[PDB]
Amino acid sequence: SMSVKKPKRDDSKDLALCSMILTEMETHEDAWPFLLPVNLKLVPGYKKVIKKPMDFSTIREKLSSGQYPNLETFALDVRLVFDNCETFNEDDSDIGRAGHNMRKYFEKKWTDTFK
Repeated sequence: SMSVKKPKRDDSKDLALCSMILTEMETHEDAWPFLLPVNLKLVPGYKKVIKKPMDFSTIREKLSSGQYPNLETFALDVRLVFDNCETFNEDDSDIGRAGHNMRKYFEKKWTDTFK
């Protein structure tokens, strides 16, 4: 509350560490469905159904331009990519399986780096 603060957690390396995580997601072999924005002209249903599209290239540009206020807003966008994928793709499809694998990979790196 006013003039009463918990001890200051060091956040000075968060930007660099989120960039390292994002590089590791970019270079994973199962990243291919997620590297670029879904083409809304060419994929029927996507525009109406997925209210907030997100992809790794869009996260990279937001990261690089100071559009994440803290490390939690960065994790929310990464998770959005996988939540969108599960909304639109069957579990038993190449893209459906890719999304599950990448979400697993991300959540471990996240815990090991920050928790």
